Amino acid sequence: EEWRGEVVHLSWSPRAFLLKNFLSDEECDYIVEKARPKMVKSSVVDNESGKSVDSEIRTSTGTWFAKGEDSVISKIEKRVAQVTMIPLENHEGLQVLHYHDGQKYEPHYDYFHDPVNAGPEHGGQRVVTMLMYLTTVEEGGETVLPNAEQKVTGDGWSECAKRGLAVKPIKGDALMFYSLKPDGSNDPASLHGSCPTLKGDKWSATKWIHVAPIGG
Ligand SMILES: O=C(O)c1ccnc(C(=O)O)c1
Ligand SMILES: [Zn+2]
Ligand SMILES: [Zn+2]
Repeated sequence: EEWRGEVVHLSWSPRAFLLKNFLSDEECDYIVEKARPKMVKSSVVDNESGKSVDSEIRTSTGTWFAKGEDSVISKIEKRVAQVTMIPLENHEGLQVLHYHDGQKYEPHYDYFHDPVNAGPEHGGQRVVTMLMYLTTVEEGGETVLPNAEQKVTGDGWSECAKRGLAVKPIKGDALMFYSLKPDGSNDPASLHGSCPTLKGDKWSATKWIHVAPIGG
């Protein structure tokens, strides 16, 4: 339910907020261990040939959990609803990803479902995304926002990260960022990616949250 913790304001363009210690270590491990045997390489069906091929855009492995999948996930899902102030009926289920060994997600918008996403196709417009880091990544793996106002600088950031505002994955933290402005218009500043993971293993769980109930 209701969560009490440190929020770091990252940006107004796009609106981005870092929720410190949003998940416990135990919850992070639970999701990773539940997801692990289910992970498959990110793939899309190539239109021309009509064949399944590895995505060149999201090169992680991936899976999904249904909203309300089980009790432990359900609890987190209610917490996500509380901090975003948007009811559960508008939330997709968890998208779990694992990147390592150079794997990335090229910058894109979360405005709509993408064929690369594991799980069902949900029509509808996302307003907000929550990205929950399930592991701490030693090198690379930053979530980068290239159209943000203030780029990150200095040693300790991957070259990819220095192309925008960037967030280092730290176990238990969650990045909340808005794809739409408060008036429902698109925010082009919400372009975001996952910089290649260079050392370690990046596990993340994404919650995509719509302006209106999913389906139903
Ligand atoms: O894992 C990430 O950092 C990331 C970056 C951009 N997009 C997503 C997503 O799942 O939408 C996840
Ligand atoms: Zn995204
Ligand atoms: Zn690995």
